Amino acid sequence: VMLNVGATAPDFTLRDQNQQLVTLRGYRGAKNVLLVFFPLAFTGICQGELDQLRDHLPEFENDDSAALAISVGPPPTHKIWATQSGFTFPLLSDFWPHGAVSQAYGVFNEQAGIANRGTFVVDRSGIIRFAEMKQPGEVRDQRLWTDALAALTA
Amino acid sequence: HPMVMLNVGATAPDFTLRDQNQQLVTLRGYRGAKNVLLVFFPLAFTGICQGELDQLRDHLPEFENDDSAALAISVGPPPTHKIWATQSGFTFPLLSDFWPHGAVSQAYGVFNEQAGIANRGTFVVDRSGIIRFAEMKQPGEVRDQRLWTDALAALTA
Repeated sequence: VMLNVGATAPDFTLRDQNQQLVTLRGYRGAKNVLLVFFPLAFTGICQGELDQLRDHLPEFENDDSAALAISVGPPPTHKIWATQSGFTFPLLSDFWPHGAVSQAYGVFNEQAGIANRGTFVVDRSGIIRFAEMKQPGEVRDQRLWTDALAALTA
Repeated sequence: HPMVMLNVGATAPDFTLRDQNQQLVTLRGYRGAKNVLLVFFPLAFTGICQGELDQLRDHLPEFENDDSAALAISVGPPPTHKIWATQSGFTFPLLSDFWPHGAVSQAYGVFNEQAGIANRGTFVVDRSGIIRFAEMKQPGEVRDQRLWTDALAALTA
């Protein structure tokens, strides 16, 4: 069961693609955080979604906002994918324990062992203000993400 | 799961895993036909693993022939192994010990519980399914492939 708007966003500490520790708590009081769970690196739909994030990165990484992509892949997988795709935003590894953060947000697929396509906006207080989960074959709409982020500044 | 690395004399645990093209590969399928080299590696796209599998690729005829087969195994899913294999020119099977995470690695006693990856374990399984060679190096150490071909050569015919 996916966490809803109004819930406290579970805290986490995860390695990014360069093996550096990134914590959700660190953004508190400073930026609104977009969390983009994705199932697997090197797949077509995931490529398309993170490409859109890359293409509009200034709307997601700025003085008001940050964006974190999260999947069960380990850092080396995310590093190569990021380098080859030109992703400069953090890709975080929910790798070991496998899918623990995804489970805490209620967006883990127990059967396949991957995160579903869940998206959250966490405000400066650590409260979830936006929550979506998409069905297969559909691509998430990035205009919703920027709109939700814009609504939490002005 | 065993508490230590499986050693020579043990039955090699059977497994069925997806290779980089999502095809099922089973250890049992080689029984009575070929000696099987099992190369556990921690992570795709890392320098040491690149070097080790490059060396395997460069000497592939000594590992894939009438007497021998070689399988590389790691916790990565097939799409990860597919891209790595295509870009590295690996034509041998890379198998996904992905979900359940590290289950086969644990059955061989070569799983690193702390990091959640396979250690650099290597086995030779003979035509009867018995382990005849067993080593375990840590993710920061490099293995000697001369030992692999030596062990395979000793089991021919």
